[PDB]
This record gives sequence, structure tokens and C-alpha cells, in this order.
Amino acid sequence: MKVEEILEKALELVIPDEEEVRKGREAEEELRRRLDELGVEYVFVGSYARNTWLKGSLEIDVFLLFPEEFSKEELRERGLEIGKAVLDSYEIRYAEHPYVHGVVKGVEVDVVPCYKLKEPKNIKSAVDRTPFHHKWLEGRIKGKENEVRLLKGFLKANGIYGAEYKVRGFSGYLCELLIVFYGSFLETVKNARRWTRRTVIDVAKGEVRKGEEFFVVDPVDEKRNVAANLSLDNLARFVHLCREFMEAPSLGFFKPKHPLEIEPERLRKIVEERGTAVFAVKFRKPDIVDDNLYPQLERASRKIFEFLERENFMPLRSAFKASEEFCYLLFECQIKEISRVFRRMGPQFEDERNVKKFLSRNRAFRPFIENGRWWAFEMRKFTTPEEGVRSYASTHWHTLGKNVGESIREYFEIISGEKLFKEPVTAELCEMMGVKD
RNA sequence: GGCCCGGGGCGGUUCGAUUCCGCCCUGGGCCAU
Ligand SMILES: Nc1ccn([C@@H]2O[C@H](COP(=O)(O)OP(=O)(O)OP(=O)(O)O)[C@@H](O)[C@H]2O)c(=O)n1
Ligand SMILES: [Mg+2]
Repeated sequence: MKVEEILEKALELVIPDEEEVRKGREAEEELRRRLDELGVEYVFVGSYARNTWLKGSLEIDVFLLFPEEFSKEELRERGLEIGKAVLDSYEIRYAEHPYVHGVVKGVEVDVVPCYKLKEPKNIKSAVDRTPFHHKWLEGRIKGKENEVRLLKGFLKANGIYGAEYKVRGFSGYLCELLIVFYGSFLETVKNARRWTRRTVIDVAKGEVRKGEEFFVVDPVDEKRNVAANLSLDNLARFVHLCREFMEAPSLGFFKPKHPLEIEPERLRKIVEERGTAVFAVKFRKPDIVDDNLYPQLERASRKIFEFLERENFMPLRSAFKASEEFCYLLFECQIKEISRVFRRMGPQFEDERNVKKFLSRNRAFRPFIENGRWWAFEMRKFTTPEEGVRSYASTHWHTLGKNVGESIREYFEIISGEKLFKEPVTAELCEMMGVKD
């Protein structure tokens, strides 16, 4: 019931059990055998190699080290070739250079092509750094293996564990470095409560300092920011979880919260109680990977939100959801409808030249003077958020993401109310409005 | 692909645009393992 006791029970959630590790063992077993009966230089890395993987999150990563001279094409060609034979069920996967993911003796496995180097420099792509990481980190993270796990599980249970764009949280490598720096999961949590958006952590120098933005400098590359893809909001969300956990320890922070299934009528009653305008932009999901998709769903979500605010609808927040089939850009505005007339500022009264010009534009209402300057009554081309967004999406599709923008351009519709609550957006909507339960 | 910094063109809107909404070529960097 107290801090340490809680952590104890918590280990039984992050650390694996024999069966799973054994399975990981025999897995790594064949994988080498096959890899050897080909004879290709390979390095085992990642959480598996270092015994820092999360219970029920087994995944063996293997980096194929090629010479400096080789062609990146050789890297992927020769890389994929290898992945093929060595893997039970391969699958081409994409991101940096491409790579292959499959299964062996029952476990997930990654095979990534990268250039084997001497000295962190000569460094080409992010993968060429991985190998150094495992090196620097292997002689240090021992014995604390579980402090790392407790951390991941923590971040995980609370939705901020990934480093990819669909998370923008903490990479697994970031975690390890922290455990090395603070020495324990408890120590990190305690200290993170004082972290700021301007905190710099230099593990290589055992130092912490003030910088421009949150920065955890890489042991292996003083210039990289291990935590570079960690959104500020998530950073903050963590800092807070830490204060909270400390004030009241709980096993709960180590258990994923359940999706909270709410019935469409309760949602409808909430939206009505809010008297707000809640609607969604739906369009066929592009067929690109998540690291390409999400950043675009973000941009589009943002660009529309902005149109909404300069257009005076008063958006409150925005959200977005992606299913196998389509996408959804959610918005909730304070203005359901707005007047058609609005005022547009004009020149100062003494400026004759411009006054003339301003008054020559014939409009339906005849302008007036207020505090030494002219103003005119203009009419809006639309009066509801949905109305205006249909106009914007339809004519500004190109700026919502190379891919997202093109899907919308070929089709999109605006869903609202009775029909909206049916779409698979309930959870995102509840979340977006802070609905609680 | 997204993001940050810089050029060269244009369009729309506006009394007035380098200054808003956008589009084209283009230089630099960062992220995602
Ligand atoms: N944003 C990232 C992602 C990955 N890596 C490198 O890739 C390794 C992580 O690979 P991944 O399989 O994505 O995660 P793991 O570290 O193995 O941990 P977990 O599998 O539990 O996610 C890190 O150790 C690091 O060398 C990195 O440096 N930065
Ligand atoms: Mg892994």
C-alpha cells in the first residue's frame, strides 16, 4: 500500500515469465543458427538483447551490418534477401531504409539493414546509430533491467510510450538512458516532477541544465536529442503523472485504463447540454504507413481548426481518428450559427485617397464612421461551421497533407449529431470534451 | 511524409499585403528505427 510495496506488485506486470523468455531464448536460438548458416555479419540489439522488453511485448531486433562502401540499394536488396530465408513468415515493412519483419519459432522479429561503422561519426541514417546505442548501454544498464521495465510499463499504461508519430511519447531507448542517469524508476519519477519545457539532460556528462527546449542529449551523439519526437503536451502529461503518483502511489498507473464504452444517447445528451456544434470530416484513409499518416491527420486537423477560429466560429478543440477504412477530423465549436453581416475595418477618416477607394466598393449596407475611421457592413458566404468547412475542404484540399489532402479531394463528407454518434468516434469525442467516467 | 530556417516567382482577398488565405520552382536542417 506504500510506494515501494506498490512497485513490488508492479514488477509482476512488466517483467516476463520463464515461458515467455524461454520462448524468446529458443527463438533467438534458431535465428542465429539460420543467420549463421548463411554467414552474414549481424548484431542483436533492442530491448530484447538488453533484457529490457516489456512482459508480453517480445520482439527480437537484428541489425545487418554492411560495409561503408556498399550501396544503400544493396543494403535493402541484400537486406530483404536475408530477411526472406531466415524468417518463417516475412513481410516487407517501410520507414528509413526499408526492412523486413516476420516470425520465428513463434516470436516477432525485425531485421534492419545498416552500415557497420567504427566511431559514431561517418554516421549516415538513424539506424547506423542503433549499434552504438546497444554498445554504450550494455555495460551500464545491467542490474537495473527492471527499473527500465517499470518505467516503460508506466509510460505505456498511460499512452505515452511510443516514439513514433502516432504517440510522440518516450522511445524505449530514452527510457533506458533515464534509468542509467537516475539509477531507479522511483528516482526518475521523483525528479521528473521538477522537469520543465526547458530541461536538458546530458547523461554523458552526468549533468542537467537549462536549454532552449526539452533535450536529452545522446551519449553516442552529443548533437542528437533522444527525446526529440516527444510532444510538449506529452512531456507535461508525464511530469504530472509523476507528481500525482508520488502523492498517492497506486498499482493503477501500471494498468491500462479501459476504453470506457459510452452509449450514443448519453453522448447526445452531453453535446446538447454543451449547446455546442460538434461535427466531423470523413474521408477514405490513405494507404500510407502511420508515421506518414498521423502527421498529416495532424496538419489537416490544425489547418481546418485555424480556418474555424479566424472565421469566428470559436472552435474549442479538435481530434482525429483512423480506422482501417476511413479517417475522421473532429471539431466542436461554440458557434452553431452566426449572423451574415459582419464589420470590416476601413481606413482612418483623414486619409482621403483610401476612403474614396473603400467607399467605391458598392455593398448592400452603406458604411459608417466610428472613432475617426470608416467601417463597412459585409456579408458572410456561410454561417455555420460545417457550411464553412465544406467550403474550405473543397477548395483547400491541397494544404491538408500530400496524402490526406488528396483523399479528401476525391471524397469527404461532414457528419453531425444523430448520424455522427454512430461513427467509431465516440471515444475520441468523449476524450475531446473531457467527458468523465 | 511532418516539422523548423531561407530564397525565386505568381494567384486570390483587401482602402491598403513582404504582413492575411493559398500555389508554383528551389537552398539548409530536424524527426519516425
Ligand atoms: N526513436 C528511436 C527509435 C529507436 N531507436 C533505436 O532503436 C532501438 C529501439 O528499437 P525498438 O524495437 O523500436 O524499441 P526497443 O528499444 O527495442 O524497446 P521496445 O522493443 O520495448 O520498444 C533503440 O535501442 C535505439 O538504438 C532510437 O534510437 N530512437
Ligand atoms: Mg523492439
